[PDB]
Amino acid sequence: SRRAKSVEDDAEGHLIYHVGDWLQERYEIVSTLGEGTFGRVVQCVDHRRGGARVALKIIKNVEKYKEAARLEINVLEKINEKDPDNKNLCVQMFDWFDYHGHMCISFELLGLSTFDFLKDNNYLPYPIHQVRHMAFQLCQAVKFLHDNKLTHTDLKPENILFVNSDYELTYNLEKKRDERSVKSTAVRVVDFGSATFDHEHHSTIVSTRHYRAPEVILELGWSQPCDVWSIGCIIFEYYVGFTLFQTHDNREHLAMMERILGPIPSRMIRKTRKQKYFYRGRLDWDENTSAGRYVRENCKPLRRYLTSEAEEHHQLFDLIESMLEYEPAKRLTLGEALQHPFFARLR
Ligand SMILES: CNc1nc(NCc2ncccn2)c2c(-c3ccc4ncccc4c3)c[nH]c2n1
Repeated sequence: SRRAKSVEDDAEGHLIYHVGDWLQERYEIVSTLGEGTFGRVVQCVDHRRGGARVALKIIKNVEKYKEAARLEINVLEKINEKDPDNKNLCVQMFDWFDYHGHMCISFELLGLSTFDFLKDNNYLPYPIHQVRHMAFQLCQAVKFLHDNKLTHTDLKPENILFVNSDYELTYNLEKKRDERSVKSTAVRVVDFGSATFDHEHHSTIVSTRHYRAPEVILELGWSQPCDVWSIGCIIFEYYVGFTLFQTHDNREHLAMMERILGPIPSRMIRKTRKQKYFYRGRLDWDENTSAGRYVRENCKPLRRYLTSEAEEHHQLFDLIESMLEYEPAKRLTLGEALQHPFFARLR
């Protein structure tokens, strides 16, 4: 899979390595599990612990991503300190080191992302019982971070991995097709390179677009509650199998929000420094442009996404709504979220 795509695709910063290579006379590379902006994640055998398998994030040699990693490490240090028993539901770091100039970090081996599984299943949504379990663990995992003055900032299905993504095959007679279904819905949360402590500096722009919260877009300053926005977007995505906010433009994104959730409140509209997006207390957006038609055509009021009318489904959307409250101050906290009716069945 490590084919050069272009003349611009030199091994720029990329570590030169081949399967079989040994790192620090300990870690033998077996496969490449993924790629990213930061570099690569490979599967390794830990020969110093009886051949257990691990995942090894290997960072490019570029100063931008080196610093991100430094921050990722020290967060994970802080995390293993506050919970040496590793029941938190965030991923577990084991080790970290330099090799040939590139930083490496050693995590427990997990399965595919909730995204990947979903994509590999033709976006066939998760059944509600699994949505509940995944949502629960997601909220637990992040509550933990919030309790310790942390915000993740970049939650999304790519950063929520299954412990074990082994799956049962069930053909559908009722609808004619193949349909997977994961055995164990246990998950863990990964990627702490962007995660931020309350006292540290806050980057102006923070989540992955589709999961980004209005306070961020409007540059009103953010903190713990923007994680919750993202979580709501994720939980929605799990229920219907596609992204709530499929756009790449702030104005359009704000439009979609309005269409889906109702109008943006005025406090936010006066108090933002991004006044280009508004006019006389409303979003400066024409619904009859082709953009305007696209928005109205391809998304709709939140509750029109409900399939069944069973009580448990209504509890889900109660939860989602509360999580997608426009004002961070009023938006549901994860404490409050874990107590919600929807989750009563667990605890
Ligand atoms: C399939 N087994 C597995 N895979 C993993 N990574 C899959 C992957 N990562 C990045 C890009 C593409 N694919 C991991 C990680 C880990 C650590 C850091 C991360 N940082 C940002 C994004 C994801 C990350 C995943 C921990 N345990 C794992 N087990």
